[PDB]
Amino acid sequence: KPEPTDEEWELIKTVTEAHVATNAQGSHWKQKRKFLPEDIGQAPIVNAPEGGKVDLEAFSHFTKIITPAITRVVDFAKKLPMFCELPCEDQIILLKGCCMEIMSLRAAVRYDPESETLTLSGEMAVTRGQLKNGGLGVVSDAIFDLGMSLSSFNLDDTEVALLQAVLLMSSDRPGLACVERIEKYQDSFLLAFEHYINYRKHHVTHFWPKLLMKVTDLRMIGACHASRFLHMKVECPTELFPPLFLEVFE
Ligand SMILES: CC(C)c1cc(Oc2c(Br)cc(CCC(=O)O)cc2Br)ccc1O
Repeated sequence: KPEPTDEEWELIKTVTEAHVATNAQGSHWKQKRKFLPEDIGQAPIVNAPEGGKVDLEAFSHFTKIITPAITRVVDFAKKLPMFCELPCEDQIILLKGCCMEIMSLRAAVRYDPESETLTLSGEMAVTRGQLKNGGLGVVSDAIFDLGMSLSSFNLDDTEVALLQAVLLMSSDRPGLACVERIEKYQDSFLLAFEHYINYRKHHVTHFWPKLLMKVTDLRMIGACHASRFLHMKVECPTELFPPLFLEVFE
């Protein structure tokens, strides 16, 4: 079980700092978080079918905080030398492809079993129902279940940062030009990640294989969100969609 090489530590230091600098965690979330009033997302008539409707008030609060979150994903990627050297067209495709995947991971690692909330951008704590009714539908359930599941992993900033890099460098996104180059970058991240894991010595058998399953869960959330986005455009007024929100998931 090899630990990271000297070159891998350099990479690790790079991605970790990149993540830390864009994860909005200077003044830790547990203390900074405000709980979205229970009133918001609350259905007035219990017996009216939920169907695929969207709570527009909840939706409004979410699109308000989502833009600065989207920008942090971009800044994260833009702090990686490998990414920066990719053609702009590929950069765009990779960002549109992993944006939700990374934001969902960042929210999932901030799951709180006490209140049963996910803390978004380390500032707004929301419940399963709020995020569900507010527009995500079952994707909210997926993110919360993932959050619950990660709680025992004890993932540090390096491991979260590495997961983000792996998702960022996905050569299977439709339309990519530098497929080979992107895959090579992912392999380098994957390898450095596996070695960091061995170095960490987590007390759990097959931790690496299990971590990889979480990446798969995030890929599913990402794609499922693309679908839920189309529904939002149909259920919500065009005015509640910020230009950045549209540009990234268009
Ligand atoms: C607008 C609709 C409901 C909507 C909501 C939505 O919820 C989130 C998540 Br899962 C994470 C973060 C940031 C986490 C962070 O970076 O700390 C912010 C937000 Br608003 C994601 C996509 C989407 O289309």
